[PDB]
Amino acid sequence: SSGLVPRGSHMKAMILAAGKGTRVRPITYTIPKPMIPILQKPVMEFLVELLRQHGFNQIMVNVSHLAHEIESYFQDGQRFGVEIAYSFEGYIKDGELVGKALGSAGGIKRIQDFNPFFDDTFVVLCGDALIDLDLTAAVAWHRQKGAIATVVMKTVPREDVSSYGVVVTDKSDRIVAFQEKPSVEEALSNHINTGIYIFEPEVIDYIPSNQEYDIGSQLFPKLVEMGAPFYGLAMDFEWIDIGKVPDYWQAVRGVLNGTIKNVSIPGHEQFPGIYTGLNVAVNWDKVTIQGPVYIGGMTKIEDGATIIGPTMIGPNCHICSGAVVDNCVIFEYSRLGSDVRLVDKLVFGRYCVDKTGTTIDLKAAALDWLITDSRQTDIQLSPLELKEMMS
Amino acid sequence: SSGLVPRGSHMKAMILAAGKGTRVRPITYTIPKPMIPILQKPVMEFLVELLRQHGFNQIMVNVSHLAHEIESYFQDGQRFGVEIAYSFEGYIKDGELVGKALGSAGGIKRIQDFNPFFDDTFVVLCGDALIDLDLTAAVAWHRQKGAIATVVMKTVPREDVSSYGVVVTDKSDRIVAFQEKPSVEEALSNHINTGIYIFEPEVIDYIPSNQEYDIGSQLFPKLVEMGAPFYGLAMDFEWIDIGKVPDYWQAVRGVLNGTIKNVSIPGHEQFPGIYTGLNVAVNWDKVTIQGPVYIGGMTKIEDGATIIGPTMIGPNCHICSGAVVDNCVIFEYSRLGSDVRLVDKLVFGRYCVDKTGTTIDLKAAALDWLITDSRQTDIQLSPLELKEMMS
Amino acid sequence: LCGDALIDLDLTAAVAWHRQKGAIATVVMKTVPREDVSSYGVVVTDKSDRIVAFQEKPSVEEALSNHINTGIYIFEPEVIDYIPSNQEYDIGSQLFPKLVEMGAPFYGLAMDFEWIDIGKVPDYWQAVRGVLNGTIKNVSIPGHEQFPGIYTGLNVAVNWDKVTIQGPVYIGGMTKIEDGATIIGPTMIGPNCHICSGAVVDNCVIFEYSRLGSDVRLVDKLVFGRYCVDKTGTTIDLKAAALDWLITDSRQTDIQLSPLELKEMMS
Repeated sequence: SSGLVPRGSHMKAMILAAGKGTRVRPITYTIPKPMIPILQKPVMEFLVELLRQHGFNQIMVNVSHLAHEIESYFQDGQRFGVEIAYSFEGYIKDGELVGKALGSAGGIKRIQDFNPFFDDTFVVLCGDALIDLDLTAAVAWHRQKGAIATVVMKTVPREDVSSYGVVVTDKSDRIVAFQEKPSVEEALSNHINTGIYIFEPEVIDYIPSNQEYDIGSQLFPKLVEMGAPFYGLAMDFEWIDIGKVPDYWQAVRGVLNGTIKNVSIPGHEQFPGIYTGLNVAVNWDKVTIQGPVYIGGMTKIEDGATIIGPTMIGPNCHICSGAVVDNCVIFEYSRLGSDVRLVDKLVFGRYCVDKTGTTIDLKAAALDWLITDSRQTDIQLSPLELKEMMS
Repeated sequence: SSGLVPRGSHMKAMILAAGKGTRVRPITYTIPKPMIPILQKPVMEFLVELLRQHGFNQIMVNVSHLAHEIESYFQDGQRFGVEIAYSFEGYIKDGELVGKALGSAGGIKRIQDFNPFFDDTFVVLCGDALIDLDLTAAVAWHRQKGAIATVVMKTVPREDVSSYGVVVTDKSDRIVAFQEKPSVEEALSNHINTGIYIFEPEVIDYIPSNQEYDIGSQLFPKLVEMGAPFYGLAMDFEWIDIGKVPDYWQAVRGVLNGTIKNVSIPGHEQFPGIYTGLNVAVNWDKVTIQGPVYIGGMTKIEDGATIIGPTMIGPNCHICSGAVVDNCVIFEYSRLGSDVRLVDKLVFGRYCVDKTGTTIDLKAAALDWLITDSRQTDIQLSPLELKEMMS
Repeated sequence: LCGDALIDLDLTAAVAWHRQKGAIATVVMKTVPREDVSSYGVVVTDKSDRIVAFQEKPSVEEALSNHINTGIYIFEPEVIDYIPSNQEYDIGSQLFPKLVEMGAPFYGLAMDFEWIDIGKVPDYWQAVRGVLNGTIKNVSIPGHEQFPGIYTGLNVAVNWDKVTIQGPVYIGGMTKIEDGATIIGPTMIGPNCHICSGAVVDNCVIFEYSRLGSDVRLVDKLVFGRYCVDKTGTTIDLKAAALDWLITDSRQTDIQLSPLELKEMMS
């Protein structure tokens, strides 16, 4: 036979996918911050398919919170045309698996300290925000300047500078100062850290071993003081940062409207703007469905229902008669009983979140006579009828 | 816009993937009988990619045991170029999700009774055995005879007729009698039911509603008595039936040998017959690795180890010094301590199964000083040293 | 001041020192040897005693001075403005860099004082022994001193003739030390313990409700309920190791037998 190159493509990369996702709770209780499905494709799949588009087919992934959800879906990565390995950040005690995140920078140090893996310029990018940057251009941009670290920057409005870490660059495009969540007047620029860095293997020396260590709050201050070739790139690119739960509610609708352009819509278009799954049990005559609406497969929409888009209704749902769905996001296995009117809501299993962040526990409020898991054979009846059953 | 055909391809199919998998325990405790990875690709992916090869892109899947493992990996099926919907077989009580399988035939009845979905010839096939049949040929075979149901048959040795249901056909290739697990002398033929049926929508009438109902023990006896066009096809095709746990141990090795031909091997070939994952921490000089061997990524093989193929070592493993792996299958996150010799064994998390079916609970035997989960930071020491720590 | 390290600094002195200096923030610093700069954050001050540079856990070559942040700060209510609301924010890694860059009256003081930083479990094992020895001076030892260096709790069932106790040792109340035991100080044995006959405790820290069976020799160990930690950080899970025939909770009425007797009961 032959012992060929292990070089493969030699363009390596790493997605950061170990975060708890506390800002997206209650969704991050059972699904990590990646793997959160935009309609059906997970957020991380967009990033992997983007790194493949740009030759970054040797992918490292660090995981901690809900690791099994990430490693089960991607695995080694044959089906995505890439190679994926996993660095688990934690340790076991009493048979149970405890998550112990090492930080954005510390997780990279564990990988190199385990075995020297990053040997040429590598892209690192948070796996909780889908992007469409032209990588083979930004990576080629810090090559002529010889940067040891490069932050790609998006321009946010003058008011939203208090949500991200601010990046200040001079006329050499060299980073000189940082600003974590400063006010509108306090901020010095309107260029934000998008969590999309391009590092040269040598930067991993400045990160200490056996320590939790963050990129923007520890490593990047470390790099500004020592005067390293720390540079910043910008310009327009699609950036969907799911910060809190309402931001995910906005993103799904945006794909249904078309204000998010590059994202595909599943199913086939049964009617203009109305995408159905497979075997949708619906009687189109006796229902009022107003696009754009996606209805997952094996979903039953009883006669006399009202669904007004942009609305996603996950697979295996049941929309009872006389229900009104107005501009909502419904996840899989949901049962909307008769005489319910959901407007600007996101239903996730047993949780009901509105557009402001308020989270309702449908089970702990006996409201599952109104919104329950569709898999119950007990047709759950209302306190009105609980009265008339005995009283 | 336009209201085009929902016909898409109109060749529909269904994988049966609701079984508990009791014959594959302890593997089926956390992974269903599908989704069981042959190296890295799951068994069900082979079937889906085969139905796509033959135009069956509208796929229905019934699930019950460990449903979330199936529906998380495939979802609607965009990435596999098909459409997939799920029929859940169970019902909830006390907030917990209970699996209530409806049978091989009963699960089909639930789908049609929910909403009429099967409208033209449909292929049904158990999702616990990878196959490579030329579908567009077998489906075209019962078309000229007008069969309402057709069983595809594999020829097993004269001795193994006691493991499957036997199919007896006359000279019209018409099925006349069945035989569930008969002895070598008792069996009338050596043609077995492979769980690969091709049915015409009309057969679903003979299945009763709101009833658990099996295909081979109830529906097929029903079809022989009433004298329906019940026919049988045969001829050579690759059929890997994972019956019990040792059969899965044999299959992984067979792919490593080459006695299973059509299955690919992950990683790239670092050395002839030695496939490594991504970032394998190994010192090839001071180890004795004998192909064929697959080593998942982020696996550490300490100096002085011995791995003799055909052996799979899952990702994120740790082979301590002085360990000897001889013809074994190792799953992800396993730690083989020093002075361990595994020969003809399958290690699955905390379980150690040999080639005969014996299952050892490594945790409940204090043997995790020898084989433990690789994620423990406590280097677990032996009863010899537990003595010398106090005594 | 961080509540994970006992101190004896005279506050009315350091607080009065930056009061006369007009500091908006003041770090109290201990002077460690030239080698220990890699364990704690180093503080660099000018001649005004103003902090000018920081160094988080640097080696001897990186470190410029030998003054470390001991986690004993004295703040003016104006420094709380520099901390953002509804945000996680650290003092030494974020607020103090914030103070050096913005050029605030940020000062650093250095005073001699006992500083016991309980970092990891071995540091607590070392600290308890140090209090028993006297290398930690300001801390008293409880109970009353029965013999020089031998402090007993209340109603300690021990027969002093038939035991080998070498001070300094503290024995919590309601602890029974059977005849023929060996306790070698500095050793703490918490209340309600049971030292079976023929046991040997050598320079260990024992917590409450502990039963040290016969034929045990603990040297440089810390026993806390069901965990056995040595002076290096190694932790043994006594429950998951069937070792409760040797070290168990003293409240067990079932006298736990050894693999020797478990054999000879059946086999």
